[PDB]
Amino acid sequence: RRKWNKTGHAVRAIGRLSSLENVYIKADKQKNGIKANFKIRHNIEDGGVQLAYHYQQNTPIGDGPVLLPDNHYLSVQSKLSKDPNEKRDHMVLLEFVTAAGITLSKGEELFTGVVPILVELDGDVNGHKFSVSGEGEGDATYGKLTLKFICTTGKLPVPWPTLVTTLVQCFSRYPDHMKQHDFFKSAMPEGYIQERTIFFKDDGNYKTRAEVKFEGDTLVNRIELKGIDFKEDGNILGHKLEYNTRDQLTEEQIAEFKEAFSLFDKDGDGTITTKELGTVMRSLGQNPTEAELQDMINEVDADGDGTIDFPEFLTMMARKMKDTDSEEEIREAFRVFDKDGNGYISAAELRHVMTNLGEKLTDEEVDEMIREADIDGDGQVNYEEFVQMMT
Ligand SMILES: [Ca+2]
Ligand SMILES: [Ca+2]
Ligand SMILES: [Ca+2]
Ligand SMILES: [Ca+2]
Repeated sequence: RRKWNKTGHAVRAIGRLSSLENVYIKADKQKNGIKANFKIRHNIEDGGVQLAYHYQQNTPIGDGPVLLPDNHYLSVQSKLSKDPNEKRDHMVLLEFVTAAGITLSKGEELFTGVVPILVELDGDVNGHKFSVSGEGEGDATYGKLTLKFICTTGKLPVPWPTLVTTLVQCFSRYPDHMKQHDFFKSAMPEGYIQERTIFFKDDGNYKTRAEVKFEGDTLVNRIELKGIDFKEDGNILGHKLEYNTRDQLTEEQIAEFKEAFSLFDKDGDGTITTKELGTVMRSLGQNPTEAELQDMINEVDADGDGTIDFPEFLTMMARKMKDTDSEEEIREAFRVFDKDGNGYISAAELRHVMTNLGEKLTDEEVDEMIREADIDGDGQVNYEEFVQMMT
């Protein structure tokens, strides 16, 4: 009955494969560097997302030859926590970062063991000034960082999660077949300039400039930050963003993802191919190209084999649940059922979905599905009811 989940999760899975959530890197030959772009989703404490669109560029500080990558991405897992004995405004951060996106150097040497890190930031957002110091270490063998940041000026005037991207991609793990694409370590020890502009949707933007390089045996990130046009009661200056990661692999949740996974893996081999992804998408009335199938897959394909295997699927859904979708995204999902776009999923509409999905349900079982979802009782599922169902 609560079999909204399987179908909900499959639609949600296609949504993930359809989005662009990683950190995309491209060569910037004119600068002998790289450029990057990506999106960050910040949960709003009471529901919703604050999106932050990043544009990035990096040039080497030295003249030594450096590595210019083919296009690829980094994939980041962050967990933010608090130190229970710390009385200052602070953030504990634990991060894992792995390169992927390409299918199957001398500075790299400096990163084979544990390397100490110092971070220093001065900022100014809407005239509100502040500093942050951070210290910890980096273990590139595993793409790992552990760091503790302190707001050295008192209360931080923006939420800590908005600073995470600004506060050392040289610590990411490149897999063996991609080592030639690691611009970040190749620029070391003398390092690189990293610049960004970061747009918070419906709000202000940050401009950052940082110098990242070895000082002694320590990897140091020194940063200036300027934010303008922030709304005094927006999510940023109003402090309306969640701090807590919310990282809850709830095991009955894993079992829910397995169920969705099986809708796609119809031969039961524990991997999803383009054939299989295509089949599910046509059933739902899309018509992706062979190339789009390869790109969708490549977006979550950690090993580069061209397929989404089961662990890669759990990792992707994990992230899809930790982050909040935008209205546009929840609407697009809704439309997968709302075939005529009137605002209402009718009994007939849900039938057409479930039937085309190969799901063997009766006009009686379909009726039960509506009832489970139909709060207001009109015999249909409207937008809000859909949202409640999907939570
Ligand atoms: Ca399969
Ligand atoms: Ca794979
Ligand atoms: Ca409809
Ligand atoms: Ca209703």
